[PDB]
Amino acid sequence: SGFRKMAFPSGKVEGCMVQVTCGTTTLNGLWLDDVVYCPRHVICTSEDMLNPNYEDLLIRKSNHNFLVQAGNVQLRVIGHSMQNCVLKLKVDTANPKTPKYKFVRIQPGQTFSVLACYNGSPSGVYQCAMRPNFTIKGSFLNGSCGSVGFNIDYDCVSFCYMHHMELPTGVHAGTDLEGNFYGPFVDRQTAQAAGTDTTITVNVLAWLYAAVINGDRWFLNRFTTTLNDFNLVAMKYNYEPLTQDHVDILGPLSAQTGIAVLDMCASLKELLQNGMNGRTILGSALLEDEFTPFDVVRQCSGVTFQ
Amino acid sequence: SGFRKMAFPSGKVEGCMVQVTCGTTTLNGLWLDDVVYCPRHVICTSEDMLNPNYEDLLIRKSNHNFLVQAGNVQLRVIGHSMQNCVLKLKVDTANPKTPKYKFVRIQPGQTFSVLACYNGSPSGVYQCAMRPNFTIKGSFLNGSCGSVGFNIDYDCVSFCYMHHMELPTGVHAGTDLEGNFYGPFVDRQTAQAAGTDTTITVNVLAWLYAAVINGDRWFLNRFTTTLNDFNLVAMKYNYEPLTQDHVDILGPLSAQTGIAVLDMCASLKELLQNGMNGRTILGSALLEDEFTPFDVVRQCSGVTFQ
Ligand SMILES: *[C@H](O)[C@H](C[C@@H]1CCNC1=O)NC(=O)[C@H](CC(=C)C)NC(=O)[C@@H](NC(=O)OCc1ccccc1)C(C)C
Ligand SMILES: *[C@H](O)[C@H](C[C@@H]1CCNC1=O)NC(=O)[C@H](CC(=C)C)NC(=O)[C@@H](NC(=O)OCc1ccccc1)C(C)C
Repeated sequence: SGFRKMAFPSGKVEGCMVQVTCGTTTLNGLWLDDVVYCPRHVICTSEDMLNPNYEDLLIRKSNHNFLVQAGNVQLRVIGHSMQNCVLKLKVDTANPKTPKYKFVRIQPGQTFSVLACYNGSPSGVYQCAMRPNFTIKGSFLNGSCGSVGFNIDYDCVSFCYMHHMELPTGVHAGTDLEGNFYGPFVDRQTAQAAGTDTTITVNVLAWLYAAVINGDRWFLNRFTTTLNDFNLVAMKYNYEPLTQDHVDILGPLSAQTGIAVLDMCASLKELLQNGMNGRTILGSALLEDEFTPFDVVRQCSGVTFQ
Repeated sequence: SGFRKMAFPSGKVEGCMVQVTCGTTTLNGLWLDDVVYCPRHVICTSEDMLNPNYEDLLIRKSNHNFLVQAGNVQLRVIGHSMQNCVLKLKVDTANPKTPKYKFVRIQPGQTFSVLACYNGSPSGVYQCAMRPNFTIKGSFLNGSCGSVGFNIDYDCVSFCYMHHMELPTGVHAGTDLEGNFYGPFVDRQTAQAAGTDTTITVNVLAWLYAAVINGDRWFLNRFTTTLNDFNLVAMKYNYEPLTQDHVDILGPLSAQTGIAVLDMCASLKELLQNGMNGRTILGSALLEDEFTPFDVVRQCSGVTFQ
């Protein structure tokens, strides 16, 4: 037993990370087959950030401007193209460590692992969620751009995020691997606003089931509620609406623990209205919302990968 | 910015993980050079757990009893020996993915990354700390034994933990890689007791500095304290004593933020005596103690590895 915020093993992604340097900007790229993917703002100097024209900057670049570097070995760039907010650098060598992969776009409320990199070298791995406002609460310092987020499903890496920028509240914004931003953000350093966030209700319920599976039961009761009456409380506490689909998705956890979904909703209502009264749940004094129902099932049945 | 519980990239360890099956027990092993390391209780059936004699069981075993399996490839065991609570299986093939490594034993209060594995396949990676009572609060299901904990320092993997068992409070116990248990635990399934734990004071202070670096300042004050007066409060709240060595170790973080260590102690005193009053620090409503001063510096300066 136990419950931890657990990332996927990162080896498959480590073998794809390279360093991309152009001008005086250095950042990370993702090397799959004979293409290196990276944030297009690499073609920008410090005076460029404030109002850039990326098509302008890119026609003025040439292949030899891009210094791509895989560990020690130099990668010769033989072509370049822009796709939305990502740059695709064609190199003359296919990455022999290329995993089975897919480019997927995730939904707010879903989780993924981030491999934080600097100068093409991995620094650390952690888990997070795409927030309802399309930001992520990451840990990124300057030079981390081009680090990616991903999920793994047996042997296949589903890349879902590439890091581009930090917003004023210290949260982070980026694109899918087709270069399309998550949320209403642009890769310019003009004033931009994260937007009001909400708590991911279905994930909080999943985590309450994780707690019951692990022996925390003090928040349980036999009050029950209707879905409509629960959603009235959700709205008041800035939680998102729970749908019948969410209830269905929680079915297996409900079946495992013998606690009906609407009964767990009544527990969450009381926790919202009363607080935790100095107690903890899975070592937290807050209601945690960055574990999906899949994350709970995965961790409490021991699914593996390779 | 941001602050996450961040593990080391796990690729170097993934390439060492194998499956060890003997009798009807299956667990994980660590394949370095031509040796596979695994918990010696693999030589035990279910009736053996309750009072085993491992020297008895091991002389009755032979090499062909041990089924070692690296992904798909079969590893021929050519010798076996016991070292404390670990088994060393000599195989006829050296692991070509063997990293630079060391076997280190860590101190309570130190952190490491765990690569949780089942059937020799990595499932997830997470960070934790060795508790003052020599347990770890892990996430381990049945079949996870032989999973290892580690730190990485540039290219060198320092293995510090191998998983053996779960105690009744849902915490975990294991050995260093020389097979010596952390704490007063034995690999028998007789009743065993975790022992009263304490909070790792120096780590809490490190995390408060992480918070200031990241813009949480509401808990700061200009009350100050002496080391002796702080330790009187520590003892009352079941915190461990802060030493002058701990103060010295916090020096760089103190210098970076301009907050004297003893001033941060006065903040922690007020947090202990008053609570957090509905506020959070780095997204937690509890005082977090599983980040070392090194973990904070590493994450807030961006140190990498390969
Ligand atoms: C790429 O390595 C970095 C990563 C960034 C540095 C610190 N933490 C991070 O995640 N990305 C950038 O430097 C980008 C460049 C870009 C194309 C926008 N710039 C930023 O992240 C700045 N953010 C920003 O300009 O957001 C909009 C804004 C909001 C308020 C005032 C002005 C601009 C950030 C470094 C200030
Ligand atoms: C190896 O894969 C497992 C991992 C274990 C299973 C569930 N979570 C885990 O971490 N380890 C074991 O099965 C060991 C075997 C051993 C050599 C002791 N057994 C346990 O972990 C049991 N723990 C135990 O017996 O602790 C002492 C104790 C305490 C109270 C009453 C009886 C015994 C556990 C599965 C019950």
